[PDB]
Order: sequence, then C-alpha cells, then structure tokens
Amino acid sequence: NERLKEKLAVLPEQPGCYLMKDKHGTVIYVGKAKSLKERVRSYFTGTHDGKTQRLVEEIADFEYIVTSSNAEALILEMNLIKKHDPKYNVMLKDDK
Amino acid sequence: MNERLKEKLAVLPEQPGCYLMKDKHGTVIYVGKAKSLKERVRSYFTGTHDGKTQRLVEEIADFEYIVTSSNAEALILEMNLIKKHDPKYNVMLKD
Amino acid sequence: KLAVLPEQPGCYLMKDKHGTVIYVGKAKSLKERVRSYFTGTHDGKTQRLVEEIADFEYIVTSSNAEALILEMNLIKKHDPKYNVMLKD
Amino acid sequence: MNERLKEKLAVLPEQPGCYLMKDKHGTVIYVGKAKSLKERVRSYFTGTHDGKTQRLVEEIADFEYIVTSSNAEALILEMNLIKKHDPKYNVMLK
Ligand SMILES: [Cl-]
Ligand SMILES: [Cl-]
Ligand SMILES: [Cl-]
Repeated sequence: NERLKEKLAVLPEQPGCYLMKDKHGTVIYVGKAKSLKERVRSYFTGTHDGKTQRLVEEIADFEYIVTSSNAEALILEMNLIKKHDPKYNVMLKDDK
Repeated sequence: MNERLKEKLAVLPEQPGCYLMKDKHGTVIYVGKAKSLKERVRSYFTGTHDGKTQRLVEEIADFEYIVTSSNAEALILEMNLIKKHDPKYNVMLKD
Repeated sequence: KLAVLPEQPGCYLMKDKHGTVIYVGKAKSLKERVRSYFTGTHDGKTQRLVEEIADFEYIVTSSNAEALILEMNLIKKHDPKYNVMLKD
Repeated sequence: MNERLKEKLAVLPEQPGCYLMKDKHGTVIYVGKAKSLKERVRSYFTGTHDGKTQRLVEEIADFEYIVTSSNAEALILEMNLIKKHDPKYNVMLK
C-alpha cells in the first residue's frame, strides 16, 4: 500500500509503542521500541517465523505513540496491552 | 445540565489527560482519555450520541479532570484510573 | 519527618511499628495531607489507622497524574491493609 | 563468567534504573531497581549472600537495564517489568 509506505517513511528514530491494526481498525499487536522506525519497518521486510508471519499477514495499518525514554515506552506498552488485549500479544508470548 | 456542570465545562483546558464522569451521588461511573480535554468532555453534552452513550450521559451530574503533559501519559493514567475506580460504563460501553 | 515534608504532590506510605506498609495514599500536597492525620478530629476508621501508624515515607512526583499512577503501583506492590478496608 | 560478563559488569552506568537478571536461556528471572545500576548489579557477584539470594546468583548468566529519571518512575517501571516478565525470583524472594 501507498498510504502505508508513506507512514513507514516518516517513522521517527525515537522510543515508544506501536499498535498494529487489521483491515477493520482493531488493534492486533502492541509492541515497545527503542527506535520506532527500525522496529515497525522490520515487520515489512526480511523473514519471520510462522507465528509472526501470520501477524504480518493481518497488518493493514498501524499507529504509534512516542515516549520520552525507554522507561516510559515500557510502562506505556503494558498499559496499552491491558487496554486493547491484542490477539497476537497472547499468541506470540510463550516460547516456540 | 445544572449550573455547576456548565461552570466546569467552561474551564476545561486544551490539554491531554483523563476525565472522570460522576453520579449525582459523586461516584465515578466512567473514565476516559483525551488528547484535548476541552473538545472531548464537552462532546458528551452536545450533539447526537449512540443509545448506550446516551445512558451514560443521562447519568452524569459532575466530572473531574486530570491534565497530563503528553498523550502517552494520558493513556497510562487512564488504565490506572480504571483500575482504581472500576467504573460501570467502562464495562458496559465495551465493544 | 513531619517538619521536612514538602508542598509537592506525591505518595505517602504509612507504616506499622513492625515496619509494614499499612496504608498508601496520594497527596496533591504531601505536607498538608500527611500532617492532617495527626491534627484536628477524625472519623473512627481513620482514627484506628492513626493509632497504628508508627512511621512513614513519601515519594514526590512532578504531577497529580504521576501521583495517581504511582499510587496504584504502590498499592499493587504493598497491598496495604487499610486500603482494602477504608474503601471510599 | 569469563571476559564478557566482566566487561559487561565494567560498563554498567552510574545511573538509577531497573535491572533484569537473565538465565542461560535468556529468560528474565529477577527484576529489581537501584539508585546506582553499577553498584546494585555488581553486588550480586561480590561478597556474601543469604540462601535465597545465592540460588538466584547461581542462575544469572546475563543482565539488561533500563535507566530511569525519578524515584516515582523507577517504582512504576519495576512493577510494569514484573507484570511483563513474571520473574520466578520476584515470586520466591517476595
Ligand atoms: Cl502503570
Ligand atoms: Cl555507583
Ligand atoms: Cl522488557
């Protein structure tokens, strides 16, 4: 997608949290990043495991919230997981 | 729409934070977050709303707000305020 | 301790003689709030806490928002007895 | 450990924050906070410890840290890390 390429291009090299969304706008994964640019882009290039590739297949859009520090990105991450209870956070949590 | 509620709506800032909508008994019945507390809180008492949100609205006699320095902080505050007050309408307005 | 209390928001942890955190509260001003416990009249529920309070510490915060978030994290950490039973 | 852990202990910062102790597997097994990450992390690998803490020390293969900027933040971060990782020694050492 074109809108999506543009979103990816102007991603900041800043810490924060990203929210992956499906076609219908439902949050499906929440993550923390030391660099939002590096982490969000990493989902749209290279190779990933089977369970992560399924996440990747469902990604229609994303959003992010910049924080002042890695410490604040961690805190925000856990609060956003509580708020949205995203399907891929529970599925991808344990090992394998 | 009592006078006390009008005077409180007039002071809302153009700042992020959270709001705590309250009974005519003073109990917190909804917690939400806003990038602009002014726009968001005022939106409840003007225009149209869905049937469920209408019921919350008819239950509001008061509100409190807590300003944050950032949206990120508003979101952290929101989830802590929900845990603290376990509000009715956070359960019921759930998708 | 009471004399050095600052006029800043934050959280205070009221403690036992035995050293346990028996209540966690949030203050817009630590100075006023903490001192208020040992002055004026008091409701019964609050009076019991006071007789039990042997010591305390506080954590200052930069905002009321931060004090609220801190409060809930401290309550989770310590699960103080009087927070359970002074349910407002 | 060998050269790696010693160097990694050498470059701990004199900054407050939370530390994450990890086992050989990479799993977070303990979360704590410190006014000095350098002082607190190093203390696990030096001196004497009680029985409970020696079991933890025996299992540490690595560590990570997150620097904080206030007493309030460090506490909040700590509680959030514990929730995230549910570390076994936070359970056993409580
Ligand atoms: Cl939190
Ligand atoms: Cl040091
Ligand atoms: Cl982490």
